[PDB]
Amino acid sequence: SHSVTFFIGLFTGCFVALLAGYIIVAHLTGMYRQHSANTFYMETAYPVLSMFGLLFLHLFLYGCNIFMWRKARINYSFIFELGSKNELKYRDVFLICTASMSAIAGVMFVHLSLLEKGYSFRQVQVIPGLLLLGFLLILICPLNIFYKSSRYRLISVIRNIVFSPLYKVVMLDFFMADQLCSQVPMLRNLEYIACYYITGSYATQDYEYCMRVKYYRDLAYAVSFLPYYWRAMQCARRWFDEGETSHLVNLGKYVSAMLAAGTKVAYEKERSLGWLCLVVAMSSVATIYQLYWDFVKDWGLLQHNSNNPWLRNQLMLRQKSIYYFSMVLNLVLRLAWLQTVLHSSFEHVDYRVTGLFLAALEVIRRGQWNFYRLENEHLNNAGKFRAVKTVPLPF
Repeated sequence: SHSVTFFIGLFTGCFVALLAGYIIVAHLTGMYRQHSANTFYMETAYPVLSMFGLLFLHLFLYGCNIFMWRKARINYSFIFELGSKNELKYRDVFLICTASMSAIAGVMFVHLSLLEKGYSFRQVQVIPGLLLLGFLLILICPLNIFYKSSRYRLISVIRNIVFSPLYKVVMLDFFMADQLCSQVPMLRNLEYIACYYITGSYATQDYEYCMRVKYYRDLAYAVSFLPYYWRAMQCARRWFDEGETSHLVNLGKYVSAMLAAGTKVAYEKERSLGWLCLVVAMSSVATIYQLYWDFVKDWGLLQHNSNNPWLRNQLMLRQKSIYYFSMVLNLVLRLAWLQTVLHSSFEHVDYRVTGLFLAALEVIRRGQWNFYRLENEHLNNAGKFRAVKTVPLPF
């Protein structure tokens, strides 16, 4: 109502002022760009702010999509089979992303402040891991507190995602399985906060315990490409349930961007020109094989014989130049995707503040992908996830 607009802007300005306070106190206290002797800043506290700054950028873009789907008269509640009974509105989503990230920036500004003065060096290196465990417990908080039946709708989907070929596929565990494919640099910022606090690297402050042995270096990379494995096994399930041959062509899309990741690991052990050809060809095969599926099969555009040139026959936006801007913005932004599915940020140094800017551009590319995907479920039925083409009017 009238008070929700206040608290959205209250936690927005609290988030921004806490970051400008955090950046300035980082700029002048040695820990700006690894100037100080305490080198643990850009490896033990920076993955905690990189994992939460990409998880609440994706949740913010889902709140922007609800605003877009309701103005363009997309019946996204009927398409997602959400129905009724306290719909998550876009003002409710913006309230989550700003109140949570102000709490993360509050504790992370405490942590950057409360170590120069001293204060229990063995115990203060638990407050980054305490912030992640606090939000892990909030997501499984069962009472009635933080949007019950919307947090347990989420874990009911991720249960169907991780156990991928065991469960049937609908358009909610297909939709959320593609949101995980843009969070591949985020899941590498979670296999270090599951190795610094479970293997005793925070007791004597052992710094490079995980990256020193290379049995946790390719295993931090082969387990990084799990969302491309979970989504490829879902296409292997719709080919079992249904009998369309397009699911096998869809299956090859996610395996093509696993072979491109696989050739580079073979290139990093036999560095020469012979593996340099296969790392620029398989990474260019996989790029054109996902740009083909985004424009033709997902968005439903590039129809050869149509009234609108290079688009489909029936359009939903009246300004028909937004489609041409989105077909070029998605083409450019599938190049920051090839620098997250190939090279991580923990293997080479000094490309860490630009390795998060390329990681935050694949989250925005899944922001404009959600709008034209459901638009191709209303003016078409592309996924045949529901069999009647007629969609009723939204409430």
